[PDB]
Amino acid sequence: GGPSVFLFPPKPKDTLMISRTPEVTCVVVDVSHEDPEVKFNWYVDGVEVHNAKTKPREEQYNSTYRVVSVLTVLHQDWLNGKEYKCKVSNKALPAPIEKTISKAKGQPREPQVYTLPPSRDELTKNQVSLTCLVKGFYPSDIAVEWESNGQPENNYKTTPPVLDSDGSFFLYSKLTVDKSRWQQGNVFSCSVMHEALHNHYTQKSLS
Amino acid sequence: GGPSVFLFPPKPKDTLMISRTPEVTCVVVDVSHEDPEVKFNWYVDGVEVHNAKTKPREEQYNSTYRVVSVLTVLHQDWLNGKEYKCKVSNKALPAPIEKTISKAKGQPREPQVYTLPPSRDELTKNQVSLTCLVKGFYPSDIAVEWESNGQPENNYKTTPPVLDSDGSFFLYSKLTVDKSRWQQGNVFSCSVMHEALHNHYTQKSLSL
Repeated sequence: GGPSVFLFPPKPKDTLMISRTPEVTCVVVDVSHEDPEVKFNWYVDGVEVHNAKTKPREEQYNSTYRVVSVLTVLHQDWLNGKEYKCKVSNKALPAPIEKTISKAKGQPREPQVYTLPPSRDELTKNQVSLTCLVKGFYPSDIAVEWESNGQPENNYKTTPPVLDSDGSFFLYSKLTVDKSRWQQGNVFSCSVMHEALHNHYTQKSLS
Repeated sequence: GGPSVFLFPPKPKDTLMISRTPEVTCVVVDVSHEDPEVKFNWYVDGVEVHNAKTKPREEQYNSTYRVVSVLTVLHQDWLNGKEYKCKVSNKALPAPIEKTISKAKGQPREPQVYTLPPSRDELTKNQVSLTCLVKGFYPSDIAVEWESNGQPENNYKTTPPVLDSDGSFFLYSKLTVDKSRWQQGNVFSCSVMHEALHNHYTQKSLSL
């Protein structure tokens, strides 16, 4: 039994902001302590490229090693659905393992965002749930946050995007807060970054 | 050179329904075309057992073989945290590879269920979204459905369960329907099956 390879798309946030640096990540696990050297090759649309950085192998913690390589990407390339391929070679393995990823091809569809106040029954408990629904969007690259009066709240969790039946995606973000904060009528807002949005941004306020 | 072994827990839906057949699945990858024969042993709490079925080895794109073995389980056994152990033997490996799994243990915590009507803005569109939130539950095995006046609606989708920050889980289910249906005040209901619930069931109704 050999090693394994994962390939992570850039952070959705990073591709949508000029100032961020969108990167693709080749990740390699189960690396022979005996043979801990690893060859990374990178292909952007079949053409090989050489600007990838390689990260200090951290012990994967049971004689095995975790080896990560990072390629920066061009925003527009990734947006254009450029196909990114990482190839891993090692002494402890038959043919080098190859994985490709890409911004999934198809119709960009702007998401619609809806905010949902707590159930009448949550009012019982000292902490309540404010729900943000985001739906009808394609492709699934996306980023949701929460803030109130300019400031981020971060006691929120957001679900992974989901294939709806009309071929588009949706997900929800839930933000948990003290009953009080809401009873006041503080105004919270759900904010969404996605390509098919104008300026890649929208935000929707709450109650 | 080598093969590998994965062990998958039954489908959450299967354990919670009497009529379904909850199974555990030993999966074996990277199998020598030269030596493609594989011995499966099964242990439910140290005691070996013999009712497992074995699935036609399907080839793989890279020529290698994928071999799967399936054990049915007893709902109550799985619920009680019975430890299930698969042992795989093959010529192409020294000591047989062994994996154990078991229903994740921790405080079973009963879920609370909250239903949420569409946003005032959905009322624009001809179809609207009725949201069922289900949270604070552990373990994550769970099943959510929708029905109205006795009958299932199935134009719904449910999100995968999610680690909340208090170490418990939650998810949401979204049911999509024609504005009208809702404007009438048809009563819809979200129903949830989960162990930590009394009779493993609860349902919560929806709106004016």
